[PDB]
Formats: sequence, C-alpha cells, structure tokens
Amino acid sequence: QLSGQQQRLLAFFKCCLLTDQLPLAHHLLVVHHGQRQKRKLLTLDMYNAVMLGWARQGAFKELVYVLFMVKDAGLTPDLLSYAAALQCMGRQDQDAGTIERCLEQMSQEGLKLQALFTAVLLSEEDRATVLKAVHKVKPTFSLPPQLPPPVNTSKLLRDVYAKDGRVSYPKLHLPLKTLQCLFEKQLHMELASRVCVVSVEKPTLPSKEVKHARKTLKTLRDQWEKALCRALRETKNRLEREVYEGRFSLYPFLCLLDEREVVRMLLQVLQALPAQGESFTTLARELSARTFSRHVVQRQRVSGQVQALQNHYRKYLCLLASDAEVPEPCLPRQYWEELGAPEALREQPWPLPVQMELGKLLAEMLVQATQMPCSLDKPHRSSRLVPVLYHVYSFRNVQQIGILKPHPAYVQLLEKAAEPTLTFEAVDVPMLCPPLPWTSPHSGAFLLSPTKLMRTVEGATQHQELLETCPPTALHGALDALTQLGNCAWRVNGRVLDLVLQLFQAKGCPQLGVPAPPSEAPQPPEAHLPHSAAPARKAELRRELAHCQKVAREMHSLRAEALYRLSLAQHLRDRVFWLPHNMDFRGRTYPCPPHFNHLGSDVARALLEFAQGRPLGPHGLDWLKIHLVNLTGLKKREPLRKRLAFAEEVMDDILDSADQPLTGRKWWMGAEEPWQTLACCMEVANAVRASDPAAYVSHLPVHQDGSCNGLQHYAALGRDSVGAASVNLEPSDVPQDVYSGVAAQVEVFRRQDAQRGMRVAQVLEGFITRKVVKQTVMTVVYGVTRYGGRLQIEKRLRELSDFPQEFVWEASHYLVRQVFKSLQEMFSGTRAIQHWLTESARLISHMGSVVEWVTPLGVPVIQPYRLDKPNTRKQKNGFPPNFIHSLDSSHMMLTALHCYRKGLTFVSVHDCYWTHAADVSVMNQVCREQFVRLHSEPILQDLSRFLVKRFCSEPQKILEASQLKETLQAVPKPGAFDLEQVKRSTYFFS
Amino acid sequence: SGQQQRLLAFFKCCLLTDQLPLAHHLLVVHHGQRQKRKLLTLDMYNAVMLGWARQGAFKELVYVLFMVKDAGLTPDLLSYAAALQCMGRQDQDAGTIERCLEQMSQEGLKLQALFTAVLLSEEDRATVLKAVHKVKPTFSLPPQLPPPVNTSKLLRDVYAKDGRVSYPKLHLPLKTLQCLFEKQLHMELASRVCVVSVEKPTLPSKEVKHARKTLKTLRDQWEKALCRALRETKNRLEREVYEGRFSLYPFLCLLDEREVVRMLLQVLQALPAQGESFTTLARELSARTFSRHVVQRQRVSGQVQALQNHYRKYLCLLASDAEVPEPCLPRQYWEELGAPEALREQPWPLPVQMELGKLLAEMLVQATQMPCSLDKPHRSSRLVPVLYHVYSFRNVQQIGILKPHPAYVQLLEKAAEPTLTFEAVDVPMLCPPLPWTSPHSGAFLLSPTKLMRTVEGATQHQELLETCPPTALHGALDALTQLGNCAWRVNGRVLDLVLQLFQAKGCPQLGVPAPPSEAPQPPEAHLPHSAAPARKAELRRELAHCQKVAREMHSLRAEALYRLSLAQHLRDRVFWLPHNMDFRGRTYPCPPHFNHLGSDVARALLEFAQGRPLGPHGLDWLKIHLVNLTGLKKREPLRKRLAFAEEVMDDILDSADQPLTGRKWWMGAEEPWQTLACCMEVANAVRASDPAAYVSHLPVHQDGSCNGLQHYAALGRDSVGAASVNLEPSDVPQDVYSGVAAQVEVFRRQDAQRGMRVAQVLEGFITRKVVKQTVMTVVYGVTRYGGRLQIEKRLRELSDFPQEFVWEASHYLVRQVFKSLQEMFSGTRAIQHWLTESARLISHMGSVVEWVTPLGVPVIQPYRLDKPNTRKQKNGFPPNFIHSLDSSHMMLTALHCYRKGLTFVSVHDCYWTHAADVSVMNQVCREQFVRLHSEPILQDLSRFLVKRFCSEPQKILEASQLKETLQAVPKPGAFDLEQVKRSTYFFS
Repeated sequence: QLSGQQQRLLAFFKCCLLTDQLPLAHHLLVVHHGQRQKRKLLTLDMYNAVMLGWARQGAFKELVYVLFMVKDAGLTPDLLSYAAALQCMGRQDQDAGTIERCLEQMSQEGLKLQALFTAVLLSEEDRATVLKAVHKVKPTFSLPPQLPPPVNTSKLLRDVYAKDGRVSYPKLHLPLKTLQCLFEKQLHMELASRVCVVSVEKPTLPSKEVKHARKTLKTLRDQWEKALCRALRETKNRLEREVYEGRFSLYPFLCLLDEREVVRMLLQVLQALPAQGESFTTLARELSARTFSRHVVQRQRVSGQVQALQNHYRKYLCLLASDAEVPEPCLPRQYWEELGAPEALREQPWPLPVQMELGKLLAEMLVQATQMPCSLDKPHRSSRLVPVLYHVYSFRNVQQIGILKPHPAYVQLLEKAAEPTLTFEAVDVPMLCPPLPWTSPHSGAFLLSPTKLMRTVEGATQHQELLETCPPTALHGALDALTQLGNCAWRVNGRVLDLVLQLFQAKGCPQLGVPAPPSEAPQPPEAHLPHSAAPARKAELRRELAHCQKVAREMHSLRAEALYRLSLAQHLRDRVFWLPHNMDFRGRTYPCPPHFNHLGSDVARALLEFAQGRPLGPHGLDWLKIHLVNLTGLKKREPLRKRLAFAEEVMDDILDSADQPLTGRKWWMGAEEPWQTLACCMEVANAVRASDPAAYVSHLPVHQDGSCNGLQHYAALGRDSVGAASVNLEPSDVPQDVYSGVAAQVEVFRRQDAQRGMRVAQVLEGFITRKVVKQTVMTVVYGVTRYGGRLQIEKRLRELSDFPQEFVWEASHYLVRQVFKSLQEMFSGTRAIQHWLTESARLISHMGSVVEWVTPLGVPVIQPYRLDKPNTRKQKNGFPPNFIHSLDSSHMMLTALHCYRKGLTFVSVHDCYWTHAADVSVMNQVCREQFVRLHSEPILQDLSRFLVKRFCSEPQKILEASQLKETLQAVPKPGAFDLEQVKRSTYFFS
Repeated sequence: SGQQQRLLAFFKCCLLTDQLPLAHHLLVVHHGQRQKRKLLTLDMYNAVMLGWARQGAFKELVYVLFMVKDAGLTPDLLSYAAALQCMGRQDQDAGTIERCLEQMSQEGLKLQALFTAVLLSEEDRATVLKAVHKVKPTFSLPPQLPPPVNTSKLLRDVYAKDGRVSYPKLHLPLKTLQCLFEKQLHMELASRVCVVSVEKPTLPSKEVKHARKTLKTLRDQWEKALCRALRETKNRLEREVYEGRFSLYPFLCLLDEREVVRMLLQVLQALPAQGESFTTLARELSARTFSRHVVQRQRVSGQVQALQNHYRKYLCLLASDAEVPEPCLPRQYWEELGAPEALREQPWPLPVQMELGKLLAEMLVQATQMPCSLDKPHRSSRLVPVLYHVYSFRNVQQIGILKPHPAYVQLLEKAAEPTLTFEAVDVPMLCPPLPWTSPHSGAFLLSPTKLMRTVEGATQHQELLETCPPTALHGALDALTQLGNCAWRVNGRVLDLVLQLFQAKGCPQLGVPAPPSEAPQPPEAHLPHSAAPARKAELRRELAHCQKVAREMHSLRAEALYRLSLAQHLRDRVFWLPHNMDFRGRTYPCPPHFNHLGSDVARALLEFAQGRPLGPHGLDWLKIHLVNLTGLKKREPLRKRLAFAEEVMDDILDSADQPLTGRKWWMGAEEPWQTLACCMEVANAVRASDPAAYVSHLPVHQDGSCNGLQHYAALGRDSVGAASVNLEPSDVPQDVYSGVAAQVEVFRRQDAQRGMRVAQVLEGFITRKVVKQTVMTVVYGVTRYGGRLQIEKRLRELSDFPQEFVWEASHYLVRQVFKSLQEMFSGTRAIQHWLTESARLISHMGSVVEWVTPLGVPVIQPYRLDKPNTRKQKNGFPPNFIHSLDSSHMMLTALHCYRKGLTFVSVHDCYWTHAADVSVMNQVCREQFVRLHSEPILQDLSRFLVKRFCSEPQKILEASQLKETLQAVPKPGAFDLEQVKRSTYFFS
C-alpha cells in the first residue's frame, strides 16, 4: 500500500513546482533525505518532480546534486528523471557531447528515448526542449506516427461509428460569429469565475432602517476582509516555518491562489452560506474545490493554453454552425480529436486527504478571522465582538464531526438589507457557449473549469480508476452521448417566466408550486404566557415552536432555491444557453448546473424550451395535443385517439387558459402538471392561430415516457408474457397502466390484512390512491434504501388531508412491503432476476470486494457503498436498482446517438425523453428499435460471465465463489413473449 | 468614561512591570491626538512620574511635567511628590527641591496638609518626607490619633474601659501557633493545595496506566500550547501599546508566564462534568490572577516579613501561655500596634477585569487540543476542542457557556487520579484570620478578601461602607474577627464511618451520594435506527432525563468527595474558619468547599478544637441536644426531653459503639451523623468517672423555631405572636410551625370545598417538615425561585404524593402559609405590609432602598432590572431588614459572649457554643435581644429613610406619600418586652 505521508509529500512537491518556490522544495528535500526514516518515505517520483522543477529554472548543478541524493538513497533513475535532465541540458546550451554522453548512460540502463518519451507523460514545452536536445545530438528525432482515434466495435455502437453515407447530423441555428461572441462571453465568465445576477424578487423602496442595515452589511464585510487578509498572512508565515522545519505544509497551496482571491472567495462563501447552515466537512471540501478550480483557471491563463483553446474551439464551432460547412460531417468529439487540442497536465485533482486539510484550514481561518457583535453595532463598541460562524456538535463527544452555523444577527442583517445582487459560481450557472467535447472522462464540459465524469463524491476515486482501467474505445459512446446532450440549446420561455415572476413577487400559489414567503408561514401567535409559565407547558410550547420554525426554515430553503432558479431564468431569458451533462456512478445523465436545471422542478421544465426550432409538420399538432392530455393526466388508460378527441373537446378551455392564465377558467391549474400544461396550451394556441399548423415552429419539447422504465427492462430480460402486457411491451389497442394493477394487488393485500390483527391496513383503507402507489413503485425499483424516497411516500400520504398522520410512518413501511410483494407476484421474471442479483451481490460483498460490472455500452459501474469494506445490506439491496439504472442509461445513450444520426434534438429527463413534436414519431421508432437491440444481446449472461471473471476466480474464498458461480449459472429462462413485439407496440413510450 | 479607566489600569500595571518606555510610547501618541489628550487624566500623569522616579530617567519625568503644564489644568500635589521621589535617586541639589516645594505649596495646601491629602506608597511617603526635610520649611508631620470607639449604647458595654474583660485564649501554645502560621504562609505563597482523594484507589489496570500517561502528555502539550499562545498575544498587545490603544500586556506580565500557564490548567481541573458559565469563569480567572499578583507584590516589597512580625505580636495576645497586661479586642490590638497597609489591596476596575478574564479564557480555549487519543490509529486528523460553546436556547442574547467534552470526562474518570488541587482561599485557614481593621482588608493574610462576598451590588455596598463611620463598621468587624478566631477540629471517628460508606454506595437517608449513579434505560436503545418515530423520541427524552438525574448525582458526588478530602487533609490539624459579611449582613464562612453551613455531615465532623469542661449541667445539655437533633418531643418541655434521653440511653450507647451494625437509632433521627456524634460524646462522658471532668469538644446547637418571626413579634409586641414564637414565658414550649400547619389545614379544607383541586392533591401530605420550609421562604426568601424549589424538593420526598402537580402545590403552599401568618399575628402583618409598601414607593422613584442597622452597618439591596426593580424591592425589603436585625442581634450576642470568654459562632438561626457555655449564652442572647428591641428600630428606620429619600427634589409628591407611610408605624402591643428574658424557650 501507500501511506498518507507519500500522498502529502508528493502533493507538496508538485505544488511547490507550480508556485516557483524551488529553493524551499530543495530545503525540505534536503532535510527529508538527511533523516533515514524520512528518506524511506521519499519516493523516486518526488525526486523526479524536484529535478524537473529545477530543470525549468535553468539550474543543472542542483539537478546533479539531487542526483547524488538519488544514488545515495539507492534508487535507480527512471525514464522521467533522464528526460527532465535532458530537458535541462538544452537550456544551459552546453555542447552536444554532453547530450550524447547522457544518451550513452541511458543506453547502459534498459531504456530507449522514443519509447521513454512515449511511456512518460511530459509537458509540451518540456517535450519540445527534450526533442531539441536530441536534435543537437547525432540521433535524428525519428518520431513515430500517431494512432488514429479508434471507434467502438460493439454491436450496439457499430451503426453510429461506421459513418457510411447515411449521415444527417444537425447544426445549430445560430451563425458562427454569434457562437464565437457567446464563447467570448463564456470565457470572460470563466475567468472572473463570479456571475452577478439581479435578484428576481421585487425590491421595495428602502427604508431608513434598510439603508442603515446595508451600511452595516458593507462595513462588516470590509472588516471581515481585512481580518481575513491578516489571518492568511499569519498562516502563510507559520506554514513557511513548517517548510523550513521539514514537515508537510500547505504554504504552496495557499500561494497558488492570490491572497485577494482567497479573501474574496471566502466572503462569497459567506454570502452563499444559507441561514439553515452547512456541514463543516462539506464546506471544507467545497472551499478546496473552489481553490483548485480557480488555480486551474489561473494556470491555464498564464501558460497560454487558453488562447490555443480559443483557436481550437473556433475551428470546432465551424462544425456546429449552420452557415459554416464542413466537408466530412463527424461527431463533435471526433472533430475535436482531429484538431488535437492538448489536454492540460494540471486537470488532475490533488490527493483527497491534502484537499481536506487545505479546505479545513480555510474554513478554520474564516471562522477565527470573522467576528461581529451580536448587538449588530447599535451600541458604540461596548457589546462583545463574537465570531460570525459557530461550531455546532450534534453529539457532545469529539467522535461526532462538528458542523458550522451562521450568526443569527447576520442572517437578520441579510434579510433587512435585501440586497439585489446574487453571487453564483461559473460552474453553477449554465454555459453561454456549447460545452467542450468529452474527449476524455477527466476533461470535458466547462472549458476552463475541470469537470470530472463522476459527479458523485462518494467513491469518486475508485470509479474514476475503473474509468481509466476501461479501454477508451468503450467509453467513447457514453462520452459522445454526453456531448450530444450538452450541444442541445435551451431558451427560457418568456410568457411562463412572466407568470411565475408575477406569482413569486406577491404571495405565490401552493398548488402551482410557487413557494410561499416568510410572512405567509405559520408563525406562533404568542410567546409563553403567565398561564403557560408551568415548566411542562413551556416545554410543550418550545416543541411546537421547534416544529413551526422547522416548517418556516424549510419554506425559506424552498423559496431561496426558487429565487435562485428564477433569477438565473431571468438572467438567461434573452440569451441562448447550453446545459452541460455529467454522469453519476449509476451512469444516469444529470445536467451539471445545480441551481438551474430541467430535472429539478416542474416550473423549470415549463421555462425551458429548445432554442433550435423545428416545424410541426402534419403530425406535430396532434403530438402537441397528445402531450397536453398526458400533462393533465386525464385518460391515461385511454388510447391516443381518445386523448386526441378529448383535446378537441377541451380545446375551448385550452385557448382560454392560453389567452388568460390567471383571470381565465384556470383549467391548467387543475391539471397534474400545471405549468407544463400552460406552456403546451400556449404552443397549441399559437399553432391554431397560425394559418398553417405544419408551417408553425414548436420550440417546446414533447416528452415521451414509459410508465416505469425499470419494470420494462425487467420484463424484457425475463421475456414474460404477463409482464410485457402489464408494462405495454406487447402491442395493444388500449394501453394498460402497470400502477393500477399494483394498486389492485395492494388493495387485496389490504383487505386480507384488515381481517388480520394489524390495523395499518384499516388506517390506509380508501386512501391507497394510484399516484401514491406510483411513487411507491418508483421508490421500490429505482430507489435503494433511501430515506428520501420513503420520505417522499410519506409526503404523498401527508398531502391527503383525510389520511391521519399519526400512522404515516408505518403506513409508508407497509406500502413499501406490499408493493415489493405485489410486483414480485404479478411479474414472474422480475422476482427471479431481482433475487439472483441480490444473492450474487451479497456473496461478493461478504468476500470483501465491491460489485463491479460493465454496461452494454461499455462504461464500468461500481457501487460506492462503504461500511465503516462493502456494506452487506446496502450492496445486496443496491445491485438490482443500479444494474437496471445502467441498462436504462445505456438504452438512452443508444437512442440519443441514433437520433443524432437522423438529426433529431434529443435530451433525457428521468424516464421522459424530450424532443420536438415532429421528431416524436421518429424518436419513438428509434427508441423501440434500440430497446430491442439492447435486450437482443444476452445481458444476463454477459453480466454473469463478467462477475465470474472478476470475483469467482478468487483464491481467498473459492467455496463462496463456487456458490456465487452456481447462482450466476442459473440465469432466468426466457419466456414465450417475442422481443420483436416491442417495435410494433405504439404504447411502449407515450 | 470606561476607556479612561482602562488606560489608567494599564498605566498602574505598567509601572509594576517596569515597562515605562512602553508607557511613554503610548503617552506621546495619546497627547498627539487632541481627543486622546482629553481622554488622558491627571492621575495617568502622576502614575508614570512615580514609575520614572523608580527608573531614575529624569528627562522623561520632566517631559511629563511639561505635558501637564501644556494641558492647562492646575498641577496636582500627587505629581510634585513623584518628582521629589525621582530627585532623591540621583542625588540632586536641595535648593531645586525647595523650589519644587514652592510649586507644591502654590495652588495647594501646606506641606503637612498636602502630604495628608494625597495617598502615597510606603516608599513614596518616606521619600516625600525626606525631600521636605532638606528644604528650609519644617516637615511638620501630623500627630497620630488613638483609634475611635463607638458611642452607641448597644456597643457601649463592649467598648467599656472597665477591667471586667476576660477574653478567651486559644489552648494551643504560642510556638505552635507560629508554626501553624508558617504552614499557612507556605500555603499562601504556593497558592494551591494538593490533597489525596478520600475515595478508595483501585490497583491500576493497563488501560488505566495508559490513560494516565496520555493525560500527562496532554497536560504538558497543553502547557506548551498555552505558553506559546501567551507569548503571541503578549507580542500583539505590545504592538497595541505603541498604537496607544488599550492593552492587557502589563496585566499578563504581572503574573509569571509559568504561573499563568499553571493557573489555566488548575481552572480546567476546577471545571466539572456539567460545565461552568464562561462569564463566571472569566471573573474567577481575573480574581485568581489578582490574588496571585497581590501575593507576589507583597513578597517582593518585603511587606510579608513585616506582616509576620506584626502577626506574631498579635499571636501573643491569643496564645494562652503568653500574657498581655491590658486585654484588648483583636482588631483593637492590631490598631494600637503598627499596621502594614498594602496599597495593592484595592481591586482592579471591574470592566478591565472582565476583559482580562475573557482574554485568558479565549487563550485557554483555542490553545488546548484533545483528539481522544485513538489507541490503535493514534492519528491526529479531527477537530480537537477541549471546550464547546452552546446556544442554550437564547442565541440572540449570546450568553457564553464553556463545557468540557465527554471524552475528557471519561479520561479523567478512567485515570482515577488521587491528587486534588484546591485554591488557598478555598481551603480553611491553618492559622487565626487577620483582624478586620478595615472592610477591604481582612480574613486571609496574603489574599485580599473584601467584606462584600456578593458580586451583585458589590460596588455600591462597598461605597456605602466607606461612607459609613468607621466605628459602626468596627463593631461588626469585631464580631467577624471573633467568629474567625474560633478553632475547629475534625472528629476522626465520624469521618472514618462517612469515608467507608462513601467508598461503598453509602445511604440516601444519610445524604451520602452514590458512586455507580446508574439508572435503568435501554443501554443501546434500538440498534437499527427508528424502530418507531414516537418511541425513538420517547427513548431519547427518557435518556436525556437519565443524563440530567445522573449529572445531579455526579455534582453531589464531587461536592461530597471534595468536602471529605478537605476534612481528611485537616483531620489531624487544627484550623480556623474565616467569616465575611453578605449584603444583608448574616455572616458566612469564606471557604466554599468545606464549611459547616453547607451540609449536616460537615456539622457532624466539625467540633471545637478548644476544649471546655462539661460542668454540672453540661451532660444534661448534651442529652437535651441529642433530643433536639432527633426532633422528637419538640412540643414537650425541656425536662421531659431529658427524661426521654434517659429512656433512650441504651440505644444511644449501642449506636455510638457500633453505628454500622447497631440498632441504627441515629439513622432514624432527623439529623443522623450529628445524632451519632452526640451519641459518641455522651458515651464518652458516661464512660468517664465524672461527666463534669470530661471535656466535650462538640458544639451544642440552640435554635429558635423562626428567628425572623420572633423579631416581628418583638417589634410589634403582639401578645399572640410572642406566645406562638416562645417570647412569652411558658412551661410547655409552643411551636409556631404546628399552628401554621393547622391554619394551612383549615384553608386546605376550605379550598377542597371550592372548585380548585390543588388542596385535594395536597390532602394528607402537608407534614410539618414541609410546612417549616414554606415559613422560612415567606420570612427570609427574597423573590427566590430556589427556596420555592426547596419546597418542591420536600414535596418530592414523599413517595405517595404525586409529583404531577408539585409546582402548583408549592405555589399554593407558599400562598397559604403567607395567608396563615397575617391572620395568626396582627403585628407581623402590620409591619410586613408597611415595609412592602415603603420599598415599592422607593423603587418607583429610582433609588435603591438603603437603611442603617441599630449597630450601624448600612445594608443596601442589590437587585437590578436591565434602575431599581419594582417586583424585587418590595418583596426583598421585609426579609432583608429582618436579616439585618438578626445579624445585629447575633453580633451583639457574640461580642458580649466574647467578653465573658465563651466561644461563640452562629450557623443560620442555630447558635453554636460549648455545652457548659449554653446557659450563659442563653441568658446573654435574651439580654441582647431585649436591648436590640428596646431601641425604637421602626422609628429609626423611618427617620433614616426620611433623610435618605423623602428629601428629594425630583419627585417630592411620592416622597410625601412615603413620609406619610413611614409616619404610621405599628403601635406597640400589650406584651412586655422584659418577658423575653424570663422565657427559657426563646432559644432551645
């Protein structure tokens, strides 16, 4: 293994190279080498770092001095050190004989020069210096030719990669010059890394108290900045003493970012810090990530990599631009590969313990430096000054990790001030230019800010290691799909935005989902009274207050989230923007901006519509009407003809809702998805108002979704005739709702349980609505051991006023068990697959390894569950949802790539597939075809054989691995139902 | 303003630290800014000149003098003396000194008068006189005056010059007293005492040794961290000295850095598992630093040696073997002899002290680090705070609480360290206390002890004491000195039995805390999370209640362990308990950890080291006192109780011989350990051939049923009141509490008929033991929740009584007792209502009520509203005035008993004295009570309040109403005052 000391010393040496403090790295290395025990901790790569850093400052003498230390340690110089030495020799410009002698010494060891250069990664400047040194010597350069980017030879991906002649790739509507200007704006945003957005909430005319509060907030922040600068200087001096002593220090890490940048960033953190508060460890991780991102941006700027990125990006923009024409159309990643932009050396992050130590130091400096009076400076500096941040321990013992809470007075000051400027990170806001193509897992999305492929922080290092272990050829399909999802252009709808802004400014609406303001919140009417003075009653009053304040606290968190989302929507209202997409561990694609994203809320779904415009065509108007009926949720069981007829019947309501959403009949409010229903009525009204519906262009996406996507995968895997009919895989004239059947089975179980002693069924009698059973089914299948999913089922039960909330906790558990039995009964295949997957997972977890599998697309997925070793219950429960999530992601990526060959704009939000109304029919045919192709491959057998290779061939526990082999061998038998029927089924997605 | 005070305190500390160039850096910056020059006060200039005189640098002092000249205010007499002091050091010419005297004479009084007017240090006054001597004008030093004596009739007999005085002399020889003084001096210089823990020490396990080694490494790591943080803060503060801002650097310099580091560690040891308030800790840290600083300053000056010589001369008077020709009071002896006066006795200003304490506390919290020391990982990668701040519900208020982490607590328990560190003030003195010549200086010789133990109202009360004539203070000071002079020895037998029970569980009835402190609760609760949301919350609340109840026992265990630790440390050594005065004036023992007032067990342990023979009546008194401790036959006469003692004598002897394995009759008694000790003293008496020959060290307690009620019944002379409280002579003693219980019972019957069900809850549970505390809360409690909590605690002890309505029952009980008192006694109500109305009106005006006792020591109520508090002053005044009268009566009794030679101390109502002395003490205390009420206290109170508040221009109309209220004093009743002398049941 590798001990922690090497992972701190290596980080310190590399960091000291990036800060031009080589005399200090030399000092520390001298002290370390001098002590025998510390010399053991010193590794060859650290020496290959110190020498390389000296080898850029043009110092050959110190290089040979460190070489005396390398020989003294007994290490043998590797390919890296020889190359650093050759790169240093050229700078001194000594005669070619020395270079030839170095080549002779290299020849004595088992090493070459071209092979050594290929094997060991080097910077472009240093590689050029080495090459120039070799050119000075007698040997010619003799550079081997490059390797043309390979393509995936998987049966699923051979269509997209083999271009042939059937290519109709899409091109962005915006002209090339507009894309370049947008890129320059995004580049400016990335450089400053702070986006200032006007607060959407209406600003009242400032009162005298409000003005005073703003002057207080300005004075305080300035005092906090001076204090932060002083604290940073003191910490830097102490850490420099640690450098001279010979112990690992964070002094270069502090040096990498400018002092003013550190101070301003900490102040920005305080503004972003919610009233609720944030965990200290999370805050430290966030601070370290911000420091690393701003350092990567600064390093790229000083190196000149940014300018090369601009030229390469402009050439890449020519492909996307409609006006510019490229002779051979190719996928965006492939085009970027043809340009050959150089992946940055600094893209890789620091080691995780060092990052934690740095972030904790920044948070500790912030709390100690910032002090404000509880009295808020109303008395003349008589009241004690107390730190703004307060460490809070949930458990008194030092074993529980403490968290951080903002000052109560500071929160009040923030409210009273009502500042209109909102500070956002560059990563947080959506990109103003098309995202950088995902050439590699590590490098993609935001151009200047590194975005790792895995958004999840749990198990991040392991999954990334698997990503690099996997051949790049396999990864490319997922990377191409992610690039395609990023390339889609989004424009904020003006009308929907205006209506939500209206409601948001004053009161809001709960049914619509516009969060209520603090004034609306149920504040307690009176404080403890003389009659209530009894300590029992006072304690009860404090508990009710704790509940009321908890509800108010949640409402503030929801309104603040809505405020940020609508402020970004207003900011990006007139400007076309691109949402980059990132992959979780399960492989589901999630948009990188947290604050503004379509998945997060229904209102966000309504706001977002495609900037690119495609005409409706003959069937587009009908698809819009069918979409409108789907959003209401009326006649879901009824076929698409009945839905269209209902749309014609309710057309008068549709038009009236479009003309007046607020003062109208408000039929859209009655619909299950109100804002999306309103947007669809404001597109159908525009279509009918236009003389030709086919001529009219529908920006708004149309969403097609299976009732449960996991159930359809399970049904496909087992080929169950009953299962296919239930989830609509089998063609039918009338679609069958899979949730209704689960509800009926839960109802018969409820009747049986009512006869039994248990009263939970009696409590739930008449309240087991179909929507609750749908959320429960999704929680059971997609969600694994989730407190939030169970809280969501509980939330659905709470929404029903008639249902008593005294037994909501056990009613939710009962619903989870009854659904888990219902599905297992109705679906013969699903239970067998789930049981086999769980049994295999538990056996792998017990042996001490985490379950690892490769998706049919090719990207490896590893469960990140860690018992403080794999967690037996979590891994065994986690494997069926994660496997079916990986299958759903693979099907979505296949659908996306094939729809990109035909030119359709495709994005995926949860189960729903979003595309233009004209494109819907083609997208439906493509997704049925891809689903059939995905399940045509023997998914279960491939998984069984990969698990056998990964874990069954284990010396440590052969017998348990033998039992695992026996359970893996008994794969479920395919049923009578034909796979090809899925293509013919128009109700597979609807 | 406050800042000027802060800068002045900084200047005084700077002179002692000798950082005068640093003071000159601050002074020039302060003069340069016009506003800062206005902030500078004349005294700041005088200070630095005195320091420059010690240094000898004449030109800086001349610069300060010119700076005074530039300011334009008159040059003060304090500065001229400092200039002369400087001139003396470098051997300057006398003629210039005579010119300096001419400047001193100008705009000032004459050379003698100017010297008298301005206070100076012992070196300073000598230097000023020596500088005066060289000049042609004569020094003309004023003649001294003999110490004044009070002319008040009550204290006239005490101060009478007739040679009837027979002051008691301590049994210990003079040489032994000097050795004890040397031991006390060694304790004072060290300032800390190490005592072996009474609790049994188990053989250390491997885990226990590992925890001890870890604790040692942590405490030395803490000392390194504190020393480095202290140096860094000192450097920053020195940079603030140059910036001219307020700095705490000289304060930190006055105490040695090693001493400060060790003080911080001692405070961590003092902090308990529950935790202590941060502001209180800051005050305690500043007080400890001031005490150590005063000890160091006295040591370096050489005042300590003069104190030793003067105190040995004082010791000769107390010593039996040494003979003094003229008997004098202990204060009077010191006044006649040369008296060392320490200028540094006066404390630092309170806001600066708060700032210094906060700085020390912050340094303590950030410097120290504890990681819990994972034994197997041993990796320092976690937040490491020894102390954690809690919101405690009120976050806007931002009250500061500092509590140690449970990990520390578990480690301290695992190590089971025997050594315990106590402050010198905390432990009882090993030598007789210093005589109370002045209010500010008394009690501990090296550690300053102010008269006012209370921190609330401390400033105002001390100012009133200084305003008060010295002789009136002197009478109370003489009484306090007499109480301190009493010698206490720990009874070995009682302590042994307590230690054995303390080691092994003990007994709740005996008050012994329980070491296990376990409470049935699911230990792991539910291993899977949330078996049921309600049940989880229920168990969490139940575990929280168990944690609180267990913490109660831990605090009681620590208090008892500390008590016995001190009792063991002082078991073989005679010690003296100093006594101070609260705002009311009811004297209190200075040592907090070990005191007789604190617990009954301490009362049992403590017996007089000085020994007086029983005499003919001593055995009878001891038997009577045994009956008093049990509390049986209280109604029955003093002869019947004696007969009962003869009846139960076999049980008495058996219990003394075998307390643990005997009939345990003592445990059944109301005061068990006291009963056991008295049974061992009666057994020792009967074992001896002559009981009169036998010497009884044990005190005998004479206590009135209610001291306050007797005062009330005496002031109004109501016949019914006097008969109930035993002032009227009776053959069968009448108990006031029994009558109150009967009246409460009839009110309970009336309320039971009414809709209110509180009476039904209390039916059959209003026992006299409970009704007694309520009377004490009405008569002595001053809007105190804690006394009402004591009533609730008494209700909880009865298992049958439901605790669901205990709070309402306590409120009902206090109201009914209050409403039983007024109807039972007309005089008590007539006086209480008048006092409650007068205080209310004075509180409305905006002045706190101030009144002078018949002895003459002023008493001021300290209650404040964040101005006087309306709901506090009116309730507070009847008990505070009664407490002042009770204190006056006890002081008069103490002084007259001292004249006779009886050893007298007072613990609450209970008067403690030797068994032979009891009869004489009884007669003396009846005589003093009659004399105290012979003076018209109500009229004197009314006249003094008229002088203090009625002559107010601001609100004359309210003052007129107050004048009318004061004029209507309650009329004297038919009952004769002289009857109290004839009544043998006043105290019993």
